[PDB]
Amino acid sequence: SMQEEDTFRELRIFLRNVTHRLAIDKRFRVFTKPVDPDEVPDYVTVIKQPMDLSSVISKIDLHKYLTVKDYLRDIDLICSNALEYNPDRDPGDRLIRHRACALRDTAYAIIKEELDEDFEQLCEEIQESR
Ligand SMILES: CC(=O)N[C@@H](C)C(=O)NCC#CBr
Ligand SMILES: [Cl-]
Repeated sequence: SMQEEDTFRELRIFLRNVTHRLAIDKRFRVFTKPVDPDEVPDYVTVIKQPMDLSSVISKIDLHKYLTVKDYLRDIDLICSNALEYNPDRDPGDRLIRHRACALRDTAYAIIKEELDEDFEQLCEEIQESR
């Protein structure tokens, strides 16, 4: 229905706003673009589903997220990819892991404060209906 299309459009507006707020944070610059294969040619071999915030924006606009849970799966991938690819004790790896965990925690904290639970439940019930 048009009511359902309005619902998903509101979801995309909300997700674009959350994603923009993460992308402008200087801590998260490394996560705004895909890893460059030049610098890191073993990346695309270790990490089977690369994810970054530009990929997330593209997915929002392709109507790939019908719930906030589906969006958070991709935010969690940004974090888990960084924990897997950069697991060492040296400062460069610890800094990337801390920034990745912080991205993920920031996204979850914005959604806790600003997502109405009944809105998410409506999205889930339309998605389940299709
Ligand atoms: C996202 C990720 O895991 N990237 C690894 C390869 C990394 O060491 N990044 C440093 C930088 C920059 Br900007
Ligand atoms: Cl830096």
